[PDB]
Formats: sequence, C-alpha cells, structure tokens
Amino acid sequence: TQACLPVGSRKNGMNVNFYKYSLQDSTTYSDPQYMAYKYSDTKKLGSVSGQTHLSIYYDLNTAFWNTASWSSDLFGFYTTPTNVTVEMTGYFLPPQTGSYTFKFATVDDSAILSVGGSIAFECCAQEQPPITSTDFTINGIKPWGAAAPTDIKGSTYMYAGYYYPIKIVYSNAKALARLPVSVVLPDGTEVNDDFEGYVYSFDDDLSQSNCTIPDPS
Ligand SMILES: OC[C@H]1O[C@H](O[C@H]2[C@@H](O)[C@H](O)[C@@H](CO)O[C@@H]2O)[C@@H](O)[C@@H](O)[C@@H]1O
Ligand SMILES: [Ca+2]
Repeated sequence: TQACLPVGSRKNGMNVNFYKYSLQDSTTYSDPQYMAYKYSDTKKLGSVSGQTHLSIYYDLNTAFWNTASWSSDLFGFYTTPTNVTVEMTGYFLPPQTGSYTFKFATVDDSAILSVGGSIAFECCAQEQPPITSTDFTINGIKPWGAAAPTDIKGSTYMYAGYYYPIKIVYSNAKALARLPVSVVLPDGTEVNDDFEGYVYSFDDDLSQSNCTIPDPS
C-alpha cells in the first residue's frame, strides 16, 4: 500500500465535506461510482475540520422518517442529515508495523473506506476532488428496507511512521444514519469511534517533491 510523508504543519483529525443526497433515492447510494467519486458532482454544502470522533449516528421520530429534517447532529454541521453524503478524509498514522483491521459495525445507508495513496486520494492532495478508484477496503451497503450487514471488516498492511491516506464516504438516503467506525491494531488494541492520535490532516501542497512512498517496506 502506498503511503505519504507530508512535511507541512500537521493538523489534528479529519476533514469532513457534506454533499446533497436526494431524499428517498433508493438507487444512487448503492452505485459504486457514486460512493467513490460522483458524490462530488454537486456543489459542496459545506465542511468541518478537525474531527476525531468518526462514528455517525442521527435519529429522529418514526413519524418523520419519510421526510427531510434540519439538524446539526452530524459533526456539528447544520444540514439535513436525513439525506446527505459525507466525505471524511485524512491520513492514518500507524503506531506499529502490521495488519490493521478496519470495521463498520453496521451501516445505514451506505459507506466505503478506501486506504492508500492513489486509492483514497493522492499524497499531499487531501483537499482535491475525489479520484476514481473503487478499490475499497470496506464496502457496506444496507439493502433498501431490510437489515444491513454487520461487522463489515477490511484489512490493510501498514508500516509504522508513514501516513496512509484514508477516505470514508457515507450516505444517508432517509431517516436514521448509522456508521460505527473502529480499527483493530496489530497488537489487538481496538480503537472505537475516537481516532485522536491516529488520524491527521495536512493542507494541500502539490509542489512537494518527495511526498509519495510507493513502497514503504
Ligand atoms: O424497516 C426498514 C428499516 O427501517 C430503518 O431504516 C430506515 C432508514 O434509515 C433506511 O435508510 C431505509 C432504507 O433501507 O429504511 C428505513 O426507512 C431501520 O429500522 C432499519 O434497520 C430497517 O431496515
Ligand atoms: Ca437511513
């Protein structure tokens, strides 16, 4: 897996961008091209930065489930979380060399995790429009109106001390939003929801020369 060594000032946590998703659209959220990149074909609704608590939960009254609703429940950002796509980007800093098992405990309605330079995004280009890779580490999809898969896991081998691009794209098509995010470290340590000290951001520096490490090994 391709990693990076950005030399700018490090920022804490991951950037989160918000994009429109059509209420009750039961097709788009499950299109692989949409989850990978097409979500950015609309104007960004806005963004927040510095996020370390990655897990998503929005709920509302069952009497309202066929309807849009304004709330700040997603990352403090005022939107309609009943119907929205979220892109989280940053860099993962492995404390140790080994296999890392990322997990989505379940999902509602869809989410992907991509890991690696030229997979999640290009090294030193975190803030750019999305690249087109559908080589997902995790691809979770809730069937329309039925139970979502659980313990949806994916492994990446990482070398200590390099920064690995990560991208989570998440969509809610209606009603409840759910995405519990965790990772199991090579020592068996579980990191649940709060990724402080494991995820960082760097401002784009497309001039930096030695940013990409094709083979960290
Ligand atoms: O019983 C259907 C469904 O209800 C709830 O999920 C809702 C919503 O969040 C989903 O996006 C859509 C489409 O799958 O279904 C519901 O409106 C949850 O109770 C869920 O567990 C369940 O399958
Ligand atoms: Ca939903």
